[PDB]
Amino acid sequence: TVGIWILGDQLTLQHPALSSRAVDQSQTRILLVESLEHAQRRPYHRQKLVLLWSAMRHFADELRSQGWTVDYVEQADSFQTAVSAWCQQYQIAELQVMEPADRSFRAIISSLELTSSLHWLSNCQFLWSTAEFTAWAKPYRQLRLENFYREGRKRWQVLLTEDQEPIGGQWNFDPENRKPPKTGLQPPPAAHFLPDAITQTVIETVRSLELPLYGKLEPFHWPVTRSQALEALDQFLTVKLKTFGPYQDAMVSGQATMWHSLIAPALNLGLLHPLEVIRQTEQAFHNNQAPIASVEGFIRQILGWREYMYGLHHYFPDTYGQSNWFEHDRPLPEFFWTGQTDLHCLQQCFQQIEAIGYSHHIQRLMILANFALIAGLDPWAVKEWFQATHLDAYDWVMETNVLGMGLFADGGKLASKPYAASANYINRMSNYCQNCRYDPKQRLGDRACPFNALYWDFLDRHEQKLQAQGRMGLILKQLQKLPDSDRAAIRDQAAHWQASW
Ligand SMILES: *N1=C2C(=O)[N]C(=O)N=C2N([C][C]([O])[C]([O])[C]([O])[C]OP([O])(=O)OP([O])(=O)O[C][C]2O[C](N3[C]=NC4=C3N=[C]N=C4[N])[C]([O])[C]2[O])C2=[C]C([C])=C([C])[C]=C21
Ligand SMILES: O=c1nc2n(C[C@@H](O)[C@H](O)[C@@H](O)CO)c3cc(O)ccc3cc-2c(=O)[nH]1
Ligand code: SF4
Repeated sequence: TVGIWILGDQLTLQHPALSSRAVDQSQTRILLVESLEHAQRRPYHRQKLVLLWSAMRHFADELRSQGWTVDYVEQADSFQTAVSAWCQQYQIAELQVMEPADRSFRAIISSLELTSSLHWLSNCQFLWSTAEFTAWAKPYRQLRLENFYREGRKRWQVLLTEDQEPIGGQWNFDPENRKPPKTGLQPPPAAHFLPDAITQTVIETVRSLELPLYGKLEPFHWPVTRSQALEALDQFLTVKLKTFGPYQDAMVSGQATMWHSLIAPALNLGLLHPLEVIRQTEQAFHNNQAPIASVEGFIRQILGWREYMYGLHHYFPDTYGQSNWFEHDRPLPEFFWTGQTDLHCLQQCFQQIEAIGYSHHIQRLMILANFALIAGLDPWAVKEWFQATHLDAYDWVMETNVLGMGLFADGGKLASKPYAASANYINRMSNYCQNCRYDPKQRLGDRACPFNALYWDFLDRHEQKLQAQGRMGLILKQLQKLPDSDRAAIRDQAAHWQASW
């Protein structure tokens, strides 16, 4: 008998084993396993475990409804235990497994001691294959997102005219997609879904776990099935896509979701495929649902950024997780876990992450990662915290986004420059500072925004290495205007916030 073991982020009906064994349906058995040892590796958001395990159970029933014999092992101790016993029990001869998106997971699988032999199949959940990405990247020492993205537009024939020119007269509309927030404008609402019976049962199961976990269990409103995921997507496309562009980087107090799609957790489980998402987004444009700038804007986040991160996770060395270019080693402040800070920008983020396991991109980069970079925090710790707390989190996307984009911990392999910034950025692109007890225009004293002393001490401390990269000339000239007495005072100020967190 052939076995297929399907993993919790591979919930796709186009799993390759399901396409090849489709003639051999009566001689195949499908396994899915929930592993408590796996969940114990991080203090996971309660909604992450709810989401993943409810999506798994729903997917298993979907597969049965199509004729497949599916054995589901609930709340197992270990993959070793569950998988070995199932293999033994059903005399499985060949265990087909799709290459995990998270490369560290491969070691787990291939270390299992099993009566079956292992037959690896290629991951075909993303647009670019690992081999294709590697071939594209190999010729260059320095990679660039923009070029990769254009190559994507061509290979998948995305938003092109009949003569192969980019629709709207240019490849990239991002310059237009950085307006600050407009006073009084109310975002449209997030898609919400009431848990069904399966989901409810998992909520109860998570509720009673003894593992240390994070954040609120309820209300859980996330899509857990393909059909809900498609609904979420369709609603984003018909309501929000029309203004995704303008306020892409905007942050507003009290507004957790804004004009974002919130499909990443569903995409990252396999319930949606990146191409389908892109094709629907184009169709939306050809149905007059949104301007091209927002249309292209959205697509670039999947065709570009998302593909890029998956590719780099497998292209980079497997030691990339230890990148620490700045030699930062400070522990996270407890406020990352409790949310108890009076830095309003941070508090707002932590509040929504606690409540729904989600912050939007510009929060992740310009509030959270930015803070972690200028505060000198251990990159591994930050990365782990993001991985525990966000419902779209996996190694492939979090190693790259945190260590590459947010923290420049790889020294600029992924990004052009550090995204570090003082309160000038946050006050301009948000309304958070208005409701804050700190002043974004002060640098010293008890009422100064701590971002200011930290950013300027950050520059001072790494002045030499930043100088040698040579993309921060203008910013470093600013540092260079500060006398040694002024930078001493900034350092004392930074030292004070660090001790007071
Ligand atoms: N950590 C994560 C993570 O765990 N999972 C994840 O999918 N993405 C992370 N990012 C990148 C983005 O911040 C994140 O995808 C968005 O916040 C997800 O929310 P939403 O509302 O689904 O996103 P959207 O509508 O604005 O965008 C549409 C889709 O585009 C993809 N996308 C966009 N930008 C991306 C990306 N995928 C990978 N990488 C990047 N940079 C999504 O699939 C989305 O559905 C992340 C970024 C940063 C800066 C940190 C520090 C940590 C994480
Ligand atoms: O097959 C499973 N996959 C689970 N996954 C996802 C797997 O696909 C695996 O973590 C990936 O590393 C493989 O790409 C989880 C991911 C999390 O972030 C948190 C908890 C889980 C739990 C499971 C699980 O119980 N079973
Ligand atoms: S003042 Fe500083 S801490 Fe307070 S909100 Fe603005 S940036 Fe965030």
